[PDB]
Amino acid sequence: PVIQTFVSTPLDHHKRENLAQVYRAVTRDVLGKPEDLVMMTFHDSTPMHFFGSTDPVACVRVEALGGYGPSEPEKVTSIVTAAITKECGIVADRIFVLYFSPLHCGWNGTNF
Amino acid sequence: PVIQTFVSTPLDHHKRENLAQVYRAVTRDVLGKPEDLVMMTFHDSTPMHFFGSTDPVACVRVEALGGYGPSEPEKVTSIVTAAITKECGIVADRIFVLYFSPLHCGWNGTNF
Amino acid sequence: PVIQTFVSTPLDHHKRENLAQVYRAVTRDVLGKPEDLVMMTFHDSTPMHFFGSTDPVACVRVEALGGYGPSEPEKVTSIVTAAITKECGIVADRIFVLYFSPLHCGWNGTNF
Repeated sequence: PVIQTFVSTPLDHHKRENLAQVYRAVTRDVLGKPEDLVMMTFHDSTPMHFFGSTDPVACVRVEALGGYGPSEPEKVTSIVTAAITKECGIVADRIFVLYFSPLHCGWNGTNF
Repeated sequence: PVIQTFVSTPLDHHKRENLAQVYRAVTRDVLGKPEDLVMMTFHDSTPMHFFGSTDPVACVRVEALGGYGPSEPEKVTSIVTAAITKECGIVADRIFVLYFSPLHCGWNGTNF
Repeated sequence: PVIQTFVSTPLDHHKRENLAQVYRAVTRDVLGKPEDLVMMTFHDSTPMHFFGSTDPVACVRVEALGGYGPSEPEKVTSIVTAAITKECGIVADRIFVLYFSPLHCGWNGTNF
C-alpha cells in the first residue's frame, strides 16, 4: 500500500517513526499485507484550510491495489485518527482519511 | 471533499485565503455539500514541467466521495481555472483540474 | 496525463530536466498522447519510510484520463523505474509506480 500523511503542523523524527510503526501494524494486522510493503510519505507544515480555519488539521490518503475488505476501512480510520491525535495533537474532527485503489502498481520494475 | 492545489509559484496568505473562499463557495453552490467539509491543501513553489517549460503552472486535484453531478465538473473547472488565473497569474492553458472519487472517507473517526 | 514524482533524496535541475524528458517520451511513445500535455510535479527530500527504513526511496504516481492500454503499464513501470535509478540512484526495490485514472480532467478551462 501507500499512505501519504499531510498535516498542517511540523513533524519531527519521533512523530514520523511512531506513525510509521502504526501504519506498518495496520498494514499487517488490518489489511493483511506485508508491513515492509507499505510506502509512507510525510508532508508536514502543509498550509491547509478546513472548517473555516488554518488550525491543526490532517489528511491521510491510503492507496491499496485490490481495495479493502468489508470491515477494514472502519478499522483503519479508527486507528489512524487516534494515532494522528496521539502523535500530533490534531483533534479527530480535523482529521480526514481517504481511501483509494490504484489500477496498477509497480515495484522492483514489475507490476503486481 | 478534498481540494489539493499545486502551483509552481509562491503562494502568500492572501492568495491562500482567497482560493479557500472560492473552494468553499464551489463546494456549497456547485457540489451541494457543506462548505466547512472541504479540506484544502496548498503546495506552492512546486517544481513543475509542462508544455516544454517550468513556467507558472497549476494542478488542482478535486476528490469527492460519491463523485459529481452531470454539470458539476464543467462548472468547477471554469471557476477554479478563473480563480487560479486571478490569484496566481497562471494562464488557463497552464492549469489542469483533475477529478477523483475516493472509495471511502473517514472524518471524526468514522466513515461516511 | 499527470506524473507526480516523490523521492526522499534531493533533486536538482539536471535530474528534474532528465526525468521530464523521460516522462515526455513515455507519454508520446508508450501512452500515445501529446508529450506537451503531461504535467509533471517533483517533490524532493520527502521524508519517507519503506521496508523498515528511511533510505532513498521513490513513489511515482501516474494519472491518465481513459486509463491505459494492455501493455502500457508494464512498459511505463520498466522505463520509469530505470530512469529513477539512473537519475537518483534509488534502487529498483525501493521504487513504486502507481497508476490511476481521473473521472474528469480540465485544461484551458474546459474538460476533455
